[PDB]
Parts: sequence; structure tokens; C-alpha cells
Amino acid sequence: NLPTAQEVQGLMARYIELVDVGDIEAIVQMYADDATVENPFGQPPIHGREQIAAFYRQGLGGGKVRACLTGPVRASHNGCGAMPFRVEMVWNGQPCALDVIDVMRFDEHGRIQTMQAYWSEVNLSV
Amino acid sequence: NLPTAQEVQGLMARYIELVDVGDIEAIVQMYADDATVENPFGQPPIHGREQIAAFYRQGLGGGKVRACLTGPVRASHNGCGAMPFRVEMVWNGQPCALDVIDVMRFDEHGRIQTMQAYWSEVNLSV
Ligand SMILES: C[C@]12CCc3c(ccc4cc(O)ccc34)[C@@H]1CCC2=O
Ligand SMILES: C[C@]12CCc3c(ccc4cc(O)ccc34)[C@@H]1CCC2=O
Repeated sequence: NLPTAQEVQGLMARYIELVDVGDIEAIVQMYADDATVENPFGQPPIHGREQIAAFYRQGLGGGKVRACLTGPVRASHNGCGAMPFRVEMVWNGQPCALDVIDVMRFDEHGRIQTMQAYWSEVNLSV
Repeated sequence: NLPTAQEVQGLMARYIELVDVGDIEAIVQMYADDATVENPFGQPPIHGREQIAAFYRQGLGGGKVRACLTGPVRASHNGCGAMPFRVEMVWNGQPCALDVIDVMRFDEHGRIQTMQAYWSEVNLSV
């Protein structure tokens, strides 16, 4: 919980950039060795870098996916933040957009220790 | 964890409407009797309707606080949702805005069991 509120905003905005460019390896480097991801929130967690890498490779490696912040990063003083963003993709030739909110907790080294993504079919658009 | 994702979106949007009008009575009844609120996230939890009512009583006090959703409510399938919104008030003279993200978990009765508000000074503008 060492990153400042300002640092958290920057780290979170960076993450979106890496997702937008699709640099799978740079995204995985942002996560702690033992990070846990819940995406979508409510599903069993993804534990560790190896499994976390598989998620991003499978989700971003495929077609063309774009991601943009749709509002400012809300940052707390205990190394946590939440951000609203939109993910654009094509599903079976159908152009789609998914609205998502990610909540992240960072460790003392500025690495993502926990990530939870809030979204469901209700957040899907065309 | 029983309201559907569509129900969560409705409940959360209603909450913003009540905050906007300042209906402190209706807000408190949205909460479970032993609910917990962490606002701002990082600060110690306020528990139970009495304490929660005090928060809204003093925060929305006079009636010069406006609140509006600034994007869709993201809802999961386990009774949780997260939403982006802006609060407008006055800092002893000059009008300012605060960008916040609320994450809420609902119970089998459609009542807010837990609420966490993400924000800090980095989200305050004049
Ligand atoms: C995996 C995915 C692309 C990336 C992505 C999704 C959902 C939530 C995300 C949250 C992130 O923080 C980063 C990327 C995604 C989509 C779900 C459907 C899809 O194609
Ligand atoms: C209390 C407050 C007005 C309402 C409000 C604030 C912060 C987080 C909130 C979260 C809510 O879910 C509902 C209302 C607020 C502001 C903090 C400074 C202020 O004037």
C-alpha cells in the first residue's frame, strides 16, 4: 500500500495503455508474482502470473481490441484505485463495446496485487 | 447476492437520484440495518443505520450538493455493482466537483450490505 494517490492514477492509466496497444508481456510485468484477478467479478479467481498471462493472451491476442478510460482514475490513500473504461472489440463480425470498472490494489513495489473487474452482458453494446 | 445484474443497475441509479434530491430518509432505508460504509475507502468503517444516517445527514446537510451518474452502472451476477459519478458542492465559497466511484454489494432483500467510495483530493476540482 505504498504508491501514492497520484502514483496510483498514473499506474492505472498506464495499464489501460498497455491493454490498448496489446503488449501482453508488459501487462503481465505490472502484476505481482502472486497476484489474483477476478474478471468478471463473481467468477473463480485467476492466481499467479502464469494463469494471468493466459487470460490476456487469450483475450487480447486474438482480434483487435481497443481500451480507453472514459473518466478519471479514483485513487485512495492505501494504494487502491478504481477506474471506468470502455473495451472495443468485434464479436462474430459484430462490432461491440463493453463498459467496465476495474478496482486495483497495489503492493509496496507498485505491482498490481489484486484486480477485480465489474461488468456483465448488461454492459455490452453495439 | 440475489438482485439480478439489471436490478443492481436500477438500485444504484436510484441511490444517486436520492442523493441528488437529498432524501436522507429514503437513502438510509436502502441500507441493511447493520450495513457498513467506507467513505472514503481507506478510512475506518461506519456501521449500522444510525451512524450511516449521520453521514448523509451532515454530508447532504443543507441541500446544496448535486450528484449525477457520469457513466453506466457496471453490474455483476453476484449482487454487486460499481458506478462512476460526480458530486458537486461548495468549498466555503467556490463551487467544486468531486469524481467518485461507489462499489456496492446487495443482500437477498435488495438492500445495500456494503458500500465503498473511491476518491481523494486528486479527484477534487474547482
Ligand atoms: C476478454 C475481453 C477483452 C479484454 C477485457 C474484457 C473484459 C474485462 C477486461 C478488463 C481488463 O482490465 C482488461 C481487459 C478486459 C473482455 C471480455 C470479453 C473479451 O473479449
Ligand atoms: C460529503 C460530500 C458530499 C457527498 C459525498 C461525498 C463523498 C463521497 C460520497 C459518496 C456517496 O456515495 C454519496 C455522497 C458522497 C462528499 C465528501 C465531501 C462532501 O461535501
